[PDB]
Amino acid sequence: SVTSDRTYYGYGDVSVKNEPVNVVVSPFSFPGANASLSSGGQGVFKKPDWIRVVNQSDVENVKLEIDWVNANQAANYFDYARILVTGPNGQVKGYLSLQHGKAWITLDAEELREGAVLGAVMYYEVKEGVLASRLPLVFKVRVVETG
Amino acid sequence: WIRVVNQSDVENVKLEIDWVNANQAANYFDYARILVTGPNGQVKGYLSLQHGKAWITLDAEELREGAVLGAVMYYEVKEGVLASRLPLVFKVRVVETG
Amino acid sequence: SVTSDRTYYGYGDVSVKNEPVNVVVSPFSFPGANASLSSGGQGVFKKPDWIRVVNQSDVENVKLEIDWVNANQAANYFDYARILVTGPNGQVKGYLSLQHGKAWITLDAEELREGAVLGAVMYYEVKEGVLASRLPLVFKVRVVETG
Amino acid sequence: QHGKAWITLDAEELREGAVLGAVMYYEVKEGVLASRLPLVFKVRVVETG
Ligand SMILES: [Ca+2]
Ligand SMILES: [Ca+2]
Ligand SMILES: [Ca+2]
Ligand SMILES: [Ca+2]
Ligand SMILES: [Ca+2]
Ligand SMILES: [Ca+2]
Ligand SMILES: [Ca+2]
Ligand SMILES: [Ca+2]
Ligand SMILES: [Ca+2]
Repeated sequence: SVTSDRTYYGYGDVSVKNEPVNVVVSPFSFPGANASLSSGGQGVFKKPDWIRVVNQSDVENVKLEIDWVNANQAANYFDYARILVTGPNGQVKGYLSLQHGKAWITLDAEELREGAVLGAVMYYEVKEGVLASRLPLVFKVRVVETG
Repeated sequence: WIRVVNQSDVENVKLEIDWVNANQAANYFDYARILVTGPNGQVKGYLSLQHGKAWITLDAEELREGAVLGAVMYYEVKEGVLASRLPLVFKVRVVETG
Repeated sequence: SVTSDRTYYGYGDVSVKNEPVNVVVSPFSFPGANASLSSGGQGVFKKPDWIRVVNQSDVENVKLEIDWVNANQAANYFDYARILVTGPNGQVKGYLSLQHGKAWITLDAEELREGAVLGAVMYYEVKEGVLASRLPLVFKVRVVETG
Repeated sequence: QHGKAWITLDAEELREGAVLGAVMYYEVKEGVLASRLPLVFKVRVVETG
């Protein structure tokens, strides 16, 4: 007697909670301790553990764009400064300077699955006679493409 | 995921599976491909954000063993989107039975 | 009674996880230890194990483009500097200098399948009277074509 | 580019159990890194007898 409207349903939900990556920063105070940086000096500064990239259990491929924003200010203080981002396990995937300001370090399934540390190695020459204190160095980490 | 239980007489079933909120999930996903893992290994249905209709049909051998329809979903989340408990709703129409 | 829509399906997935190559760097500190580099001096410096190229189990053909970016800076310090990339197993596939800046070292199925080490041999003459410390030397490794 | 196949089986090939394997020749575009990419092929039975 009834003419059934023949429609039954099924459903499900998808939970996207976190962002793919956590860029834990441990900043560097490069004149260091028990050391000394003088005006006009030239040298190298090394920090083994600077940016730790922590991924979630699914993320396997990450493309990071590292960018130096205040480089035009440090141009008035340094004469050459070369930052090498000591990548995952000995590889060096990034190089920033006062002129070439963008890096594109990319990590894949082997480098993430062991804990990705990005140290810094800085080659510096202080412009002649410049005396400063607690100069800032700020790098923008953009996650451009993850998978 | 979808268990189709028939009565003792029904032998031929034509189901129209339809994804209604796909135009909403288009704002969240970049590609999403649902494969309706059919009765006993066959895959009779494929839905995506563009092609929205499936026509999975079961016959006398597949019903007489208990028809399970699993789902296999291939997904890529749009860049940077963070959500919680998003709904996915599929309309099951029985178009023709025999 | 039913008019079957005659379409069945088959499927599969392809997993591209890693990048073809890992350029493990072990940098060189060429004045070395128990040695000495003087101003105006002339000589040779050798490092047997400098860039180790580690491939995955499938990659067999690799074309690397080695490029010296800060050569125009070292031109103000050196008068001639010639880097020979001591290739896989005695072959020397690369030669960089202050003028000719690009190398195209390419490894094939025999050289990869034994562990590809790329040492450096540097022939140098320091410009007259120049005194420096911890000068940087940075080479860009581009993987142009793998197979 | 050429996306359609028309494989047809006759009385000898069916009567022994028809398996259809796949052999794939591939070159991955330069630098692309993916995971669990889908490959979906539509099987239409156009004419049976
Ligand atoms: Ca977070
Ligand atoms: Ca993505
Ligand atoms: Ca009946
Ligand atoms: Ca009917
Ligand atoms: Ca890698
Ligand atoms: Ca060879
Ligand atoms: Ca290739
Ligand atoms: Ca027929
Ligand atoms: Ca017949």
